Amino acid sequence: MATGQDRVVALVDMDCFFVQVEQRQNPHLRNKPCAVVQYKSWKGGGIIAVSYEARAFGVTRSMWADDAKKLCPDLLLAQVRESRGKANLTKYREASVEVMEIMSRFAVIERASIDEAYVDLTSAVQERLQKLQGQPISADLLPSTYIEGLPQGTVQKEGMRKQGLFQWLDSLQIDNLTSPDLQLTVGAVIVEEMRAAIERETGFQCSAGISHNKVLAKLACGLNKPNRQTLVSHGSVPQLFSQMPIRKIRSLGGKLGASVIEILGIEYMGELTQFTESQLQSHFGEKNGSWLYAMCRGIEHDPVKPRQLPKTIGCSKNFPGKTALATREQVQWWLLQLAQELEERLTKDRNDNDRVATQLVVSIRVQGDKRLSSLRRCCALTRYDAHKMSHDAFTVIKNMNTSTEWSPPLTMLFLCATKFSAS
DNA sequence: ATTATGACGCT
DNA sequence: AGCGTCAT
Repeated sequence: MATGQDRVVALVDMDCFFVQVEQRQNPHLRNKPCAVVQYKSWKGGGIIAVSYEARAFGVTRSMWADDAKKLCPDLLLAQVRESRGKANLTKYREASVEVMEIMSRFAVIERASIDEAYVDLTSAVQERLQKLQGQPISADLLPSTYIEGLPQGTVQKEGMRKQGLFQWLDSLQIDNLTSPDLQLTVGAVIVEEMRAAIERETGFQCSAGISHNKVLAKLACGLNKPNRQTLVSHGSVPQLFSQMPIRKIRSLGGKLGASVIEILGIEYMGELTQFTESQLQSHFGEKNGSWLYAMCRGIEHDPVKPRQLPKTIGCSKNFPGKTALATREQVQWWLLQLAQELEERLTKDRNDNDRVATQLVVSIRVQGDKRLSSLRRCCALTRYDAHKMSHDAFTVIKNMNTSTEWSPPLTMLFLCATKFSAS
């Protein structure tokens, strides 16, 4: 008939990663309300990462620092580095590389963002099942693992975890669960080990979710934070989904999700099972329809792509609102600034990863535009030279000036190296 | 004036 | 190729 349980996939998330990096570096920041901020003068600078001690007070991403101090007077703040008049994330990219390299020892890794990796454990699980000469799995192996939906049928939370885990293993040991449930379990054992190795070797804690696909792994990861992991089995999906808002599933958090809500007249992920594949296809098109039909039953095929390195390297800076760029000499200077950071990062890349970028994408925004990008233009990237690239980015945007004066002003500059080639 | 990134889809 | 959506 059908089955969507052949893979074991994990999604790991470095808990408030930027804060961890700063906290490792500055011991005084550890186990305290803490946040990372970039810039300082306009309203204290924007928060981009928040510790759980801080979140408890209601501090969030995309909050001005001055407002964050109101919610949390004892909030400690670390400031992102500033080179060539802009924020620079090199410390965090390098800290991110430390982690990915440890992760690749265990399994195939897909870098999803600077703080998230997807992990395909299917092969590692099979091997591990030989290594265990029929040996049964004890709770001692899963010391930070939650089993979603369990226990079924004590006050402290660790108390609840224990009970859920014991119920699951007792059922596993007596052949009441399924083969895929065994595979997920073994998968979770490997993730504990992977998570223990990350912490020993970097000092960074993190959360993780384990299921049969990427969407479920990412959802599972969020169920129990910080520094805990959660196992979502195929059998838990109907209950989990029955009360799970559509927007919390990955890729339904925007307009597609909003239109699924208002067109079909539903709220929760489970409610999609009522509809036929063709029906969903008729509202949202062929690709989305098919994907929704299977996803709401806990089935997804999107593979874990083997890719530790990013496939584009870019520099970006916004210039709002009166800060907008208005002269030619000024536009050249920021282009030069962005280019110089881009050069340094490209060289480090070539030495590290045996590859060369070949294309330069230049993107722009003008004041009072309906869209986060106004124009996007390409040119050839032949040599790692800031002046060349800056001069060229100027060449492909020169025509957008309507008026030594630049009108209308530029609210955004962006330079991205792409189309990488080995050697 | 919710940054500075980064992935992938549609046409 | 250029633009849009979706993430942190």
